[PDB]
Formats: sequence, C-alpha cells, structure tokens
Amino acid sequence: MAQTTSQVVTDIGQNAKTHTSYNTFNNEQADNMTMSLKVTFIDDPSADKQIAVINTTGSFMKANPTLSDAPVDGYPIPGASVTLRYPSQYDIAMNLQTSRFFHVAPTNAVEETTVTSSVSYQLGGSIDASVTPSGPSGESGATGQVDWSDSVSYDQTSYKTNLIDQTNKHVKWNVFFNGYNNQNWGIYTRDSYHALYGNQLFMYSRTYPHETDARGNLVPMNDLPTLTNSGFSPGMIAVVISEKDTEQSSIQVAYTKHADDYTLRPGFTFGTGNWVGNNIKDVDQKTFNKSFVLDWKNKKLV
Amino acid sequence: MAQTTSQVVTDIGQNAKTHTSYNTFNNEQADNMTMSLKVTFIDDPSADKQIAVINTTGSFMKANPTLSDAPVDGYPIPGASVTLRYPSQYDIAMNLQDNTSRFFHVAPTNAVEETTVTSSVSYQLGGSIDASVTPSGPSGESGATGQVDWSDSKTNLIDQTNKHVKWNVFFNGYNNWGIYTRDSYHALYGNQLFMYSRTYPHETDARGNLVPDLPTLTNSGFSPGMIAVVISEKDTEQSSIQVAYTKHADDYTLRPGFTFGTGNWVGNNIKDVDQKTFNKSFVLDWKNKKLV
Amino acid sequence: TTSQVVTDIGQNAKTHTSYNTFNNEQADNMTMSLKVTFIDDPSADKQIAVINTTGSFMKANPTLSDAPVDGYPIPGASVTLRYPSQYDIAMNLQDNTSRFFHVAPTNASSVSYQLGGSIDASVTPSGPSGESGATGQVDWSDSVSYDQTSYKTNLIDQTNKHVKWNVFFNGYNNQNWGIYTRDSYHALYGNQLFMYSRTYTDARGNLVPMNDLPTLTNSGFSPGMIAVVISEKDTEQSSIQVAYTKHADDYTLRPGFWVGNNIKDVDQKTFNKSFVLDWKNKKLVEKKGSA
Amino acid sequence: IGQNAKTHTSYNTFNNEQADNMTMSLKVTFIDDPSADKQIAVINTTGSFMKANPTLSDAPVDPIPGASVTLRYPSQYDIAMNLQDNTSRFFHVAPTNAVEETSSVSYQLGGSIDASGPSGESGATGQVDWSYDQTSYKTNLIDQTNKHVKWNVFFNGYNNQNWGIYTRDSYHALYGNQLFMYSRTYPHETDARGNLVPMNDLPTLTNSGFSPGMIAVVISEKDTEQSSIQVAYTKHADDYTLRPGFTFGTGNWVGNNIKDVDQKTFNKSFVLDWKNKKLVEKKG
Amino acid sequence: TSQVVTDIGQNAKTHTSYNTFNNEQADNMTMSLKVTFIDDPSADKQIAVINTTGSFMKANPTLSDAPVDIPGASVTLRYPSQYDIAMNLQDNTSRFFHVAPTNAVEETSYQLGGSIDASVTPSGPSGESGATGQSYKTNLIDQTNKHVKWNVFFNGYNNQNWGIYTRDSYYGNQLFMYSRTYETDARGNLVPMNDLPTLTNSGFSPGMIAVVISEKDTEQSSIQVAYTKHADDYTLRPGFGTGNWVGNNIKDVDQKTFNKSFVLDWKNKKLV
Amino acid sequence: TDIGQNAKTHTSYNTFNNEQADNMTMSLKVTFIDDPSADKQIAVINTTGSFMKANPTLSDAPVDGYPIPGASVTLRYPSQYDIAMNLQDNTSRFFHVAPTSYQLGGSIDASVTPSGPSGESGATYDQTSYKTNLIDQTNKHVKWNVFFNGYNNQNWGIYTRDSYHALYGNQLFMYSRTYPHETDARGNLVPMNDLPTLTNSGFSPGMIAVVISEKDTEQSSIQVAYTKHADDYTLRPGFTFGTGNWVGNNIKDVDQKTFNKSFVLDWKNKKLVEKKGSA
Amino acid sequence: VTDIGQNAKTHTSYNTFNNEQADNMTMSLKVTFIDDPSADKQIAVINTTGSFMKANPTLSDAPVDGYPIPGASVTLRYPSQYDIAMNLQDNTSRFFHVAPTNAVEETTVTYQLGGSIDASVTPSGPSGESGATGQVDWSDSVSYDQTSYKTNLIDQTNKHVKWNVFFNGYNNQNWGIYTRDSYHALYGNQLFMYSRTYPHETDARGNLVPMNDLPTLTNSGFSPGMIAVVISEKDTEQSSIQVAYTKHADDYTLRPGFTFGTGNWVGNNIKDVDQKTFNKSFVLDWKNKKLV
Repeated sequence: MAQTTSQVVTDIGQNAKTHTSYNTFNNEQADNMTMSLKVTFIDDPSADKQIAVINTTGSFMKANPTLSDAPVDGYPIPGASVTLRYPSQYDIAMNLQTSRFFHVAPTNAVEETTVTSSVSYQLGGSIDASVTPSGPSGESGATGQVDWSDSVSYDQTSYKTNLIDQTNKHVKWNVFFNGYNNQNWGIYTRDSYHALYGNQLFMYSRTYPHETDARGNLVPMNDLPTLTNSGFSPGMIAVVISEKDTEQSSIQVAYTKHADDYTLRPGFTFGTGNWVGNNIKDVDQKTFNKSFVLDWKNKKLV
Repeated sequence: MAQTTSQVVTDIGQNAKTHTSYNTFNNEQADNMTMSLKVTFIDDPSADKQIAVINTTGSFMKANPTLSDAPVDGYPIPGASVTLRYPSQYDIAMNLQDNTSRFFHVAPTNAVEETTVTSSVSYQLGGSIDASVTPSGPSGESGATGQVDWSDSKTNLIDQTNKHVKWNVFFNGYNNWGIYTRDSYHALYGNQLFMYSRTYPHETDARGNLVPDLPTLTNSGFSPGMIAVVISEKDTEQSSIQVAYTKHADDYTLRPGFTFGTGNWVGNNIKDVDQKTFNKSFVLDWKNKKLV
Repeated sequence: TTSQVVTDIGQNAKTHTSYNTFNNEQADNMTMSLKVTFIDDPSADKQIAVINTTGSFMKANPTLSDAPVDGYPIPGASVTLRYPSQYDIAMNLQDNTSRFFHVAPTNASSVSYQLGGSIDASVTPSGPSGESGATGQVDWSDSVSYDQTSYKTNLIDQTNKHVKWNVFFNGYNNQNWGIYTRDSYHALYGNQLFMYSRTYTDARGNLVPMNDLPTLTNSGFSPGMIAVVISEKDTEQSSIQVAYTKHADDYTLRPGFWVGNNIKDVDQKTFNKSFVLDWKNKKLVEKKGSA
Repeated sequence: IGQNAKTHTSYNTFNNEQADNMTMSLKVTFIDDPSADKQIAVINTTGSFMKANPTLSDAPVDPIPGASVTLRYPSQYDIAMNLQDNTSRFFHVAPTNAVEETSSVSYQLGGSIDASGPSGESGATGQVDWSYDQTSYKTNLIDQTNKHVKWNVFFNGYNNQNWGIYTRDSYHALYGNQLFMYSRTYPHETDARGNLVPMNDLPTLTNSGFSPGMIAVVISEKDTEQSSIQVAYTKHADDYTLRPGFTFGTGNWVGNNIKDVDQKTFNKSFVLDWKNKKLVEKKG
Repeated sequence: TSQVVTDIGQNAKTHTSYNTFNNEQADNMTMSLKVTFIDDPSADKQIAVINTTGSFMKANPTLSDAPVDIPGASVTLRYPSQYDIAMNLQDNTSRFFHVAPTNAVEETSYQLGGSIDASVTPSGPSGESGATGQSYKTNLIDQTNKHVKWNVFFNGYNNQNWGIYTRDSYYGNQLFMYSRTYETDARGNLVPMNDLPTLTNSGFSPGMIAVVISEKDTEQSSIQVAYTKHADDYTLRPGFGTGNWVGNNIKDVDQKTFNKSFVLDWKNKKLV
Repeated sequence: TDIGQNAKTHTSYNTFNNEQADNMTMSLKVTFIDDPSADKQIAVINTTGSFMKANPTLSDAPVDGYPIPGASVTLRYPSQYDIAMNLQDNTSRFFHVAPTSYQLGGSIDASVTPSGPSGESGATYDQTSYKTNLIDQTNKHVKWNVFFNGYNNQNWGIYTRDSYHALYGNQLFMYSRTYPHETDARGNLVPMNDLPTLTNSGFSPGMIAVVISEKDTEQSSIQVAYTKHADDYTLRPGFTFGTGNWVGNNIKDVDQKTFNKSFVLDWKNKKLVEKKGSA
Repeated sequence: VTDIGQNAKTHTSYNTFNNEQADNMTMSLKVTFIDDPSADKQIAVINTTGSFMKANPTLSDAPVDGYPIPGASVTLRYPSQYDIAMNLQDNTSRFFHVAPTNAVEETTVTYQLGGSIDASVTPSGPSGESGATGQVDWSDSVSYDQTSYKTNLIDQTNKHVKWNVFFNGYNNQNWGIYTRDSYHALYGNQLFMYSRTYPHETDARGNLVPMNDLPTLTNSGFSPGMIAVVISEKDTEQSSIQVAYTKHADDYTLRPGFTFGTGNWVGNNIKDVDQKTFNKSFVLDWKNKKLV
C-alpha cells in the first residue's frame, strides 16, 4: 500500500485464511499469576512458509503485601519497621527452544514535546504631585523578559512499555516503573532523596506525621495508580513463521515480577517527630515458565 | 493488522457456529439492583475449543438515604448528626466453581495514565528615571529578575484468575473549591467531601445543609459494560459460574463533632460501612450451547 | 480477540419489523413518538425487540404573572416565569415482568520562583540603595465540563419493569455570568440566573430574553432514548407504559426589600400511555390484522 | 427502516420566489417497507435564502443626507411545515437541540534584604483565579407538533473587528449597540452610509445567506391515499440605524435598533400523490 | 428513521462522466469542469452533477512605475480583490438547485496580600495587606433555479508577524509596505510576494460543485459559466516630513470577464 | 461523481530514471482508464521518487595550512524546488492537478512615633521547513515552487530570507555569534541535522496530474521537468569589523540544476518514451 | 481503483531472518511478489522489520575506582547514528517508492494603566501613583521529536536508498533542552549527568542518569517497519540487492582532561567513536519469484 497499491493486499490474507485460532490459559496461584495466549495460523499456499500470529492477553497481579510489620517499637527498639513490597519490573519472555520470532508488538514510537521560547518587553511612566510640606515622585519604567517553557506527555510512572532485546528466538519486554505524585505533590521517583524525609513516594501524611504505627501510615493502595494496585494486562503480539519443509516446535512462555520493598522506619536516622521512608533496590523475584508444542501439520497447539 | 496481515483474519468468526445470543435479566429489589447478561456462543471448527462471550449490562441503583434526622428531634450537641450513605466501591465478581473450566479474556482492564509536567523559566531586566520639583531632583532605578515556573496537568482490577475474576470501582475526587478525596483531612473540619455551607446557614437542621450539583452516577447509577470470555472443550458439557454483585458503602455524616463561633459544622466519613451482596449461578451447557 | 460484527446479533435473522406510532398532546403541546423493531433470531432463546423513543417535548416558556407593575411594595416585578427544570421520561412495563433488559444511553499543580535585584539613586544625596528580591509561588487549579447547560441524560433507576431518565438543570451563563454560579445566592440580589438588568420599566421586558438563553431552555428537548425488551418464544404479548413528564419551576423577580428568586418544582403536567407489544403478529396499539 | 424494501424513489421539486430572491428546494425519497406498518417518506429541504442586506436610507427624502442611515439587518429565519389538521401525522424532524459544553488558587511567600526605610522585608500573597458561536446562527428547534413544525435560527451577537463583545441586546456604554460600527469618533461629520464595518468585515452568512439542510420525515398508513403538506419560509428583519449628534463630544454616533420591523414570508403547498409519489403539487 | 438516507446514488444509471478543460491566456485563467449525468428511474427528472476545478492566476503586476518622484513616487500594484463566479441559465429552461460547499458558523479573580518590614533605630517597621478583585471567507450568495453567483471576498492579512491590516485598515496602509522608517524606487519597497500569503502570489483552485436536474420531456439547455476577477490598485508613496512610506488603495479598480456557454442535451445526456 | 465505474483497464505503467549530476531520481506512475460511458479516455499520472539536497559547505576539506585571507565559509543551501510538467505546445489537454483584566487595591501599614500609619489603595506556521505552493497551472504547463521560508536556529527564532539585524545580518544558519569557538566557521555552523528533515536529506514529490484525450485524437508527447535552486549564505571574519560582530549575509537564486525528458505521452501508444532505443 | 493489487493472483509473501550475536543485531525482512498482468512490469514490496539493540555498556567504568590518579574516568558508549542502506549492484537497478519519507516540521509562533491613593497621619497628607505599561510577548513551539527518532530519508536512487534516524536531544532530569553540543562554562555537557555535584566519593559508573531515565530507544532497540518496493521488467531475470545495517556510536565521557574541580562532575562527549555494521546480499529471483 506504500506505493499507491491496494491496502489489505500486500498483507497476507487473500484466498488462504483457514483462521485456525487456538487458545490455552493457565494459572500459577503461588504468586497468583494468570497466563493467556492467542494463536492464529495462516497457511497461504502462494507463500513458501506457514505463518502463525501469537497474541498474549490476560493479566498479571501486583499482589501488594506489607510483609514486615514492627508497629512503633516504643522504648526497646529505636523505632518501627514497616515495609511494603511494591513491584517495579515486569519482564515477560518468550524463549523458543524450529523457527524465528518474526514479529514483535508493540514497538517504540515518538515522544511528544512542546518547548516554548517567549520574549516580552515593556515601558513605564507615572507622575505624583503634592502641595503642602510633602515631596512628589515620578516613575518611567522599562522592562524586557525572555521566557522558556517545556512540556512532555510523560505517562506518569504508569508502567513504561519498552522493547528490550529481541531475537528470532528470545523476545523480551521490560515494563518498568518511574515515579508518582503522592497526594497531588510530585513528581517523586525511586531516586528522590530528602534530607529529613527520605523517599516520600509512599508517604500518607505529607506535612508532619502523628506518631502512629507505620502499618497504617502508608498512602492507601487505591490512592496510587490503577496498575500498581491491580495488575497489568498484556496485549503483546508476536508472530512465528516456519517453512512447509519444517515442522513442530516447543515454545517457552515466561512471565516474571520484580518487586521492590519500600520501607518506613525511624531506625534509619531521625524519624521520631517525622517519619522516614526508604527504598532498597530489587528485593523480591518470582518466576513461572511453561512450554508448549506448536503443531504445524494440523495447526493446533497444546 | 499490525503484523502486515490482512484485517480481521487473526480473529475468529469465520464459517463459525453463528452468534448464539442468549439473554437473562432479573431484579433484586431489596437493594433495587437489576442484573442483565447477554452470552453469545461461537463454535469454530477450525479451532480446538468452543468460545462464549459474556457481556454484563443493565443498571445498579445507589438508593442513597438520609437515615439519621437528629437535628430534627432533640438537637443533641447543637445541630447534630445527619448521615448519608455514600457508596464507594462496586465489586463485581465471577467465580467459576473450582472444578469445571477456565476463564479467559476480560474487559475492561487498567490503562496507562499520561501526565504533562511543565518547566518554564523567564528572566527580565528593568530601568527607570524619576523627576521632582523644588528646583532639581531626579531619581533612578535599574532592575533585573529571573523566574522559573513548573506546571502540571477508577476501575481497578483486583485479583483475577481463570476461575474468579473481580473488579474494584474506586472513587477519585470532587470539586467549586479544590479537590477533596476519601481521606482529605481538615484540622478543624475533618472530611468536607460533600460540604455545602460553612459557618452555619440558619442554625438549621443538617437535613437541609447538604450539597444536593453532584455527579450523575450517585442517585441515578452507572451502567456496566464489563465483558468476559470462556472457552471450553468440544467434548465436555456443563459448568457452573457464579456472578457476584456487591455495593460497599460509606456513611458520611454532618454532626457537631466540633463546633465553633458561627456553628462551623464538621464533617467526617469512614470507609466501607454498608455492604450488600447478590450472587446467582448459571449453567454453562456446552453441547446444546445455551445458558439459563 | 474477536472479529467485527461477530459478537453482535444480526446474522441470517428474520424480518426487522420497524413500526411507527406518533401522536400529539396539545394541552401541554407535547409530541410523543415511538420506534419499535422486532428481531426474531432463531438461534437465540427468546425474541428481541428494540424500542426507540423520539419526538420532542417543548418548554414553551411563558411569564405567567405580569400584573403587579404599578406601585407600593410587591409591585412592578411580581413577574413569574414557569421555567421547567426536570424532564423525567419513564417506560414502566406492566408489573408482570416482560423482562425489560439492556438500555441506552448510560451514565459515566503549578510552582514558580523568581529572584530580584535593584539599585536606588537620587540627585544630591549621600548614599545609594540596593535591593535583592526572592519569590516563589505554588498554584493549584481545576476545570470541569461535560454538560454545563446540565441537559445531562442521566439514567435514574431502571428495572425489569420501569426504565427512566432525568435530564435536570444545574446552571447557565445569562448575559455574561457576572454572578449566579447556579441556583446560587446573593445577599442583595437573590438568584441572578434569570436577571437581565441589575439597576433598571415594566418587569415583563427586563428579563433576559428567551433566545438570549440556551437552545433547549426556550425550545424543547428531543428524546432519543432507546430500550430493548426480550421475552421468551412462549410469550406472545407485552404491555409497556410510556410516561412523559415535565417538572417546572416558577422563577420570580423582585424590585427590592434587584432581588431574584429560584423556586423548586411547583407546577407539573404529565402525559403517559401504554402500548400492546403483540409478539405472534408484531402489531402495536394501532392497525389491524390480515389473512 | 428501509431494509430489503427497494423503491428508493428519490424525487425533486424546486421553485424560486424572486421578489425576495428566495430559492426553495425539496428532496423526498419514499421507502415502503412491507415489514413496517405504514409507508415512510423522508423530505430534505435545501436551497438558500439571501440576507439581501440593504442600506435603504437617504432614499428620495433629501441638511442631513449623512444622518439617520438605516440597514435592514435580518435576525430570524423561521422555516415551517404546517400539515392541515386532518391528514397523515408528522414524525421525526432534523436537526434537533443539543447540549452546549475553571478555578485556580495560588499562594506565595516573600522575604528580602536591601543592602549593597528600606533595609528589611517579609511578604505573603495569595491569588484565586476563575465553543461559542460568535457568528451567532444558533439553530434551535422551536415549538412544533405533528401538525406544524418550525425552526428559529436567530442571531445573538458578534465580535466587531475582534473588538467587543457586543450583541443585539447588550448596548455600548453611551452609544447603544455598536456591533456594526467601524469608526466611533474619527469621521466627525461624514455621510452615515460609510461609517459601517463592511458587510464582508463581519461573518460569512450575515451578508450572503444560509443554505438550509433541514430534513423531515412523514409516515402514513398504507390504507391512506393522499396528503397536502405545506412548507412556509419566512424572513424577519432588524433596523440598525446610524445618526450623529449624541451628547456631542467629538461627534458621538448614535447606534440604535428597534426590533422586528420588516417581515416577509413565502409559502406554497405540494401534493405528495402517494399513488405515484410524484410529490409535485397538481392533483391525481 | 429515513432521515439520513436520501439515496439518489443507488442504482444510478449511465454514470456519464464528461470532461472539458480550457485556458484563457490573457489573464492566465484556466476553467475546468466535471459533469456526470444520472438518470435514476426512481426519480422524476434526470440529474446531472457539475464539478468545477482547475485554477485561476492572480498575475500581480506593478504597472505604474515612476521610480523616484511632498509629491510622492506613485508606484501602484494591481492586487485583485473579488473573485466572482456566475452561472447564468437562459431564463426559459429547466431548474438549477443545490450548492456545494456552504457557509458555516465560526466557533470562538480575587486575591489577597500581606507583608511585614523591619528597619533601624529611628526608622520604624512597615506592613502591607493587599486585596484585589478581577482571510478568504467563501460566502454563498442566494442560489436560484437559473442564475447562481459567488463572491468569496477577502479582507486583510497580517504583514510579517506584526499587526493586522485589512481592505479598510487606515502611516496610511502598510499592508503592502515592507519598511516604513525612511528611499529607493517604490516598486521595491514592498514586502516580497512569497513573503506574503500563498494566494496573493499564486491563485485560487476552484472546487465548486453544482447539480442540474431537468424534466424527462424537455430537451437541451443553454447555460453560461462566467469567471471574473475584480482588482484593486494599491499605491505606494515615500512621503505623500520624516520620509515615511505611505500606502493607499481604492476598491474595485479593474475587472475582467471570461464567459462560455454550454449545450445541455437531455435526450442523450451529453454536454458540449 | 468520480470516474471509476465499470471502467476496466487499470493499465498501471511505470518509468524510473536517475540524473546523477545532482543525484536526482525521477519517478512516474501512470494508469490509463478508458471509460466507455465517458466521451474520452482518462490517464492519471503520479510522480514519485525523491531528489537530494546534497547541502555542501564548498569551503571545506582539511585547512590548517598557511592562509592569509581569514576563514571565508560559504554554504550553498537551496531554497526553491520545481516539478513542471509542460506538454508540448501541440498535444492533448491537462484536466486536473494535485495538490492545489482589571483590579483594585487596599492596604494598611502601622508604625511607631506619634500618629504613625500608612495606607494604600490600588487600581489596575509550516515554517522551519518549506511550503508547498501551486503556481498557476494550465492545460499545457503545470508548475509549482516548493520554496523555503524560515527556521528557528538553536531555539532562537524566527529567522527568514528577509531577517535583519543591525550588527549580524542574517543568522538563519548561525550556531553562535560574538566569539564562537573563534575557530574556523566551518565548525561554527548549526549542524545540518540540527535543521529540518528535508534540508539535509531531500524531498520526495507526490504531485498528481491527470491527462485526458478524446477517443478520436492520437499522441500527446508530454514533458516532466525537475529543477532545484540554492541560496548562498556567506559568513566570514574577514569582511566584518573584527570586534566580534561575526556577521553574514545571504543572496537569491545563484545555482540551478534542471532535468528534463519528454516522455512521449503516447495517448494511445502507452509505452512512455524511455531509453529511446536499445541500451 | 487507483490502487493496484486487486484480485492480483500472486501474493507470494516469504520471510527470511538472521541474527548477528556479536553486537546482538537481528535483521528481518518481509517481501511479497505481485505480478499484475495489466502492468508492464512485476512489483515486489519489501518490508524490513525486526529490531536492533543499543546494548549500551560503560566500558571504561573506573577499574578499581581510584580517586586522584584515575579519578573521574567513567565513559558511556551511547550510539548516535543508525543508517540503513539498500545498495543494488550496478547492473540491475530499478528502485522505486520508499517508505517512510520526510515531512515539513510544524511550528506555532505566537498594556495597562494605573491609579492609586495613599494616606497617613502626622504633618503629612495623601500620596499618589499613576502607572502605564505595555508588553509584547513572542513565543514558539513545535511537537519535538527531541529524544531520538528523527526519521530522515537521505538521498534515494534506483540503486541506493538510505535512512538516518539520528538523535537530537534530551531533557535530563526534566530540564532541557540539551544536545550533543550543549556546553556549560563549569560543567561541560550535562546530557548524561545524574548528580550535579557529588561530595567527592561516589563511583562514576553509578553516577550516570539511569538507563530507563533516558528515552525508550536509547536503552532498548529501534524496531524498523521500513518498507521499500522493487519493480523490474518482464524481460529481466534476476537482481542482487545489498542490505546493510549499521550503528555509529558516540563515547560520552567524564574524564579529568583538565584536572578536576570542587567535586562538580564535568561531562564531555566526542562524536562517532565506535561503529558496527552488518551487511548481506540476497538473490531476487524473478522467474519463480522467490528470494534467498
């Protein structure tokens, strides 16, 4: 179609569809994850090989606990120890054990900016008068300003969906986390340090905290993004092509969840009147992999 | 399409077993809710299994009463408790019995949220001259400044499975003054989320000091459009899904918890006060491809 | 992962029926309209029928009290105008459960800091001055939209029996919204939602004109609300009701105690009618038979 | 409707009223669905109607040939379809009326030292800050029935050379309405025919004319045989006038308008002739 | 309902697209036409849609050039203003109706203060407490059944990034002046043509569409198709005391016409 | 109202050639449609391909050396581009062508000494790359000038072929002034890719025209001209006034590279003229 | 109908992919042959897909993190240019339509009076002020493709077609805009800086702005979707295209160079240091319309 040619023609799908859509779904309840996949085989005899479109769907939960509960520790210990396992990285892999992973979705696109360069200049003039013991003034101003502005459609932290290293064998994605505006103040990230508060991305009372248990001094789950409390739903699409000479293959479909443990403690300097929040990188990881046979003669999948 | 493929090929619906649309509707009047469902069976011979799409519509009423008319009977602590049951969460769950089949693709989900952080910087210069009387007397001025300006500008999915899928319809904020949330704290007012009149209007009962001017949903109701999909083997015959409908509610009251000078009425609201549940099961016949 | 027009019912179906019935209620100058279409999918369990309500209902906004206009208190401004506020339209299935069902429509930080520097001079003095400023701002703003004129097709409670809609009124910018946010207040003006002149003369011509206000408020809204009823092949008849209502308020002005006042629903009139949904021959409250 | 019904009997009938240079147009297509109960017919009104904006002053009457100059600027354009109160029932009319679709607070702090009266400071400040058809041709659906349907495309106000905003109702402080004024005090004693903003210096429609696209539909039983619909077209006019001598002071020009001065209507009926649907007056 | 159907297109017979193009080189104008005759049996009459395309040049000269002459230099430029297009059917034949495109409508705080000041021994502290409270419009003159007209006026343009000047903006007019300060030939003190709007230096490309219907009994018709160009003569003078450059223009100076007739045969739906 | 109903044919032809002197690539896409319902036969011509800018600084190559006359850097940056289509003054007809606030105040102050108050009461563009114009067409010669207007160099702007300054001249392609690296200005120009996508790479024409001739008529030798035009901005610390003020000025049409090839339209003989005979 | 390819029998889409693991590049290509009998020649559309990784190392990361002698000598090899070329052998030729293309970059370029009175007591009266000002603001803005992905089409031919997806600039920690030539008097280039001043002791390998704190492309890989088409006469028999894939790289480095300062980290960068290329030829058979 890029050469004033008919659309949906250069595109495979003319007198050859057979549309052999298959589905297989599975759950790993230990980390309460739900895999989904959607394959459709297209075998056009005009081509040399048989094409198969793979669509992964479903969702994968954050499953956000607070696993270290030391409420205040008034007298013996220098203070509380409350942690929260906030997930950060969500790597998804499809490792072919055959034939190449031809297409990969989504990809990288443009980022939208609006940089502004403003200049303004002014003039002034005034008069003041008096009669009885009092002095008059005068004024005649002149001003000139230059303003520069920036603005980008950054998707808060949400979870940015980058396309990490591909292969015709191993496809990967690393949908990371960036930062959030806790209680309308922001934007704070995983790096932002304060001399007397630490990281406040997960702080609840943003002015001065009453001396309460840190198990209930966290900003609530739903006071944070929709994904961070619920889970992301993949829509990643991949395609596999194999020759009519070639036959059955054995795919792997891995889904992972990196997790971070943002912690609140007075034990990490001060924290008595205020309350300090801290973050230690890459704490929890869990993996669940699964293999699948791609039949190519009857164009099923088990 | 995104795979340089022809449009509408990867998706099923070709020489497939019709669009067996079924329908079932009922009303639970106690909380006056009206459930609706519309299933469509697709039996693709090219596929290995049989597809069925479940679409949930209809409507759920809020039925928001004012159950505490204290200011009207005995004025306890001048101008007392008027309560309002503002519902907050609306969980809808579909829990298939843990022996039969698997749940599959579900709509809606959570989505990326986009923000726009701005960084503006401006710098200027100044200059002026003054005149006076009493023979001879000018002044002068020469300014220089620089500014930096920064500007900026919920349907949650609680744990799902191939067996139990659930959603959490949260609440975000309200305004003509600034945003206030389900937790917004005032040192001398508490939560003022639905406050109308500050400092008392006429020492009136709080039955008529509430802001009426608020969203369409509360009172009227939102209509769900949630979609789910189930696929089952061609050999197997039946299944027993559950469909739970819930309404968690909060009870914001306007009472003299605190009162100062001109009756500065105080408002407080506490989460998840009232709950109501309404479940019903449905038979997933797979050989005759219906559902009651 | 589904195709287009595949989850939708509409395959190898049977005669789409598409009947019509229109009538006028002239007392309140009302025009009722209905759009029924029966669709009988053999693949389904039951028979589907889509009802589309159309036509219109006029506001016909008068000023019905123009006489106190001479002298002595309560005089040349005791002018009332019956401005309607709420427009509920109801479809109450005969309490017997013909299974109502699906329905349409439905319901749904800045910071700036600066720095300064200056010098002050004179003519024959002894010393100059200097200045070094520092500023920092924090700005928070909001803005709402959607249905400002508030003709919002809210969906008040539906059932398997009675479906309803409430297109109410919130507020508008009369003249130039110099005041009145919406059924609001003023300590010396009252409600200014319907004020033309703040100082001004007969009060019949000191009102902001009918056409100086939104298109609907002077003319009337046309419903397009559609509902669908599905019933078993066992059933052969149905009995919906179709109510049309017009709640109205009587906004009145005053010279002084220029005071204006909004008054909650005072006078209303309704026009409802039921319809027979014959399912074995697809007739309505009209026409006859055949064979 | 209109599914596997065929017919699609598009007819056309046009006439011109040259006195006010109006051009009526109609576009009917009859659809007879056997699945339906009755016979459907959609009528589409098109064509145009001119504004014909004159300045008909200083006309055979002439010390003041440059005084009291009027312009008959139209305001309302009502289009009506009045079936006689004994026929087949009017139904759906297009278009309809639709819904038409900020608060900021900022607080700051200050503090300064003036060195190198003024030798100290400490500030605190707080601020609170709060799709118009400017070419006002609002297309309202004014009172109708299943017998007489009407429309009121009225006019509201304009942005005179981006300077305003003035309406036909709101009046300049001590000038009346200046919406069609070009120069307020520069031409001190000039002829009043030429102190207006040109016809083209204001919206596109105001000097030329609107083309209707109003569509209506009539349905009648298959038992019934004939109908006698009427379709009226009207043209209201306003009288904005310019004169000098207001309160003197550099020739303040008086701008005034006494509303609803001239009116014109152009109606004609048509026989639908269901028998053959000829929809062109006449008879059977 | 049947409201958005109005289906003439359906089973439209003969699809008789015709084409004819011509040029009038004197004013470098190019007329184009696209006719299609449709004889729909469902209709009463036979319909024919005419689509006008092509282009028309501005051809902007400066034909009065006295280079350096209180009395100015008198260099004028004939910048055209109005572009009238007329279609004059003889006042006895069938009807004309419908016109595309059409005209459209146009879519268009309280604060507080506070401060405190400190100073030295006999000076005194201060305070503060503030409070505050705050063009190528395409017009469609009336259609008729025979004689249709178009005018499509223009008002003004914004000279290089500054201000706005119209066909009535009174330096005098600087609409076509480049530098006002102060003295070459006045033929070359104008802002360059490509530094001015795209239309002013090129031309307009008509896209006007019209439709004609005629009764099945009657035969042939004799339409006119006029193309016109009203022109204005903007004039430049370099002082007409400081030496500033003054610009003047008077409306409706030059007009030129190029008309052509066409036979509407109706029994075979050919247009020559 | 559009030709394409029971019209068959669909005889898409193509002819491509390269002009290596300016490294230009002309492309053509003709499709003949002979609708029997019409009177004449329709043929749609679509010109595609691209033409490189090839923007040099003709004062280049390693310098160091022993130069007396300062630096003297020039750049031949093209401005206008044209795609004329001139059918021979005796052929068929060309029928259609594409593209075508107030406030108030009040305040109070308090002080020391007898009677010490004080009061206050206040009361108050498709720039940056080119333009796609259509100079007047005819039924014989259709021709357009895709010229260039202005750019915002290094976040400062906007500057244009007319942009003036009292002490720098035109700075449209300036990187930095006053003392810029005070080296050769060959590496003091704003980089070519710091400028529009077109200016450093080349524009791809997409102009569409259509030719129709009567079923009676024969032959229509057309001609497809392709041209370019460059501006010559000069910048040097050898014609200026020393004291920094490194000024630079720009002039008009200086370089041109026209390319032509009268493809015999063959309004019935298809095979557009190509390598004439065997190659 | 203006578009060719309708009922165009041959749609013989083939695919051929390979990976070069040393610099971890993976080439992919997608051709479909269409043989239109109405035309004179046979058309073949090639779609380049797959991806190419940045694989961004810090290869000079301070060996043992030595403070005064090694000091601040951590570099980062950030690639800049990504040229993709298709060079037909000089006997076949006949390149035609190429996607994507270039386009116009879009830009958007864009008085008061006073009066007041002051009053006091003591031998004194009122004061006055009457201001008058006027300002003229001038702004501009485009939709910057700032991060990277400026997708230019350098000169095409019937022999060699090329693309230069360059890199332009970035907003380092939301401040900008900074480019490869952005100089500061005391810091050099800050395009790749994390911390504007560290108190003397951090490793400079972990003093970089994090990888994901930089554009999506910069840390992962660009995925081409670039399409080209080759047409050849029915007389001709075969052709030999080249498909080169390249990655020019820059070495952004913090190096003593000019000794050191008061703990402030200087950043510098020199262009186009290391590059890697991966080319391969392919036979475009035209009789059986395959391609190895």
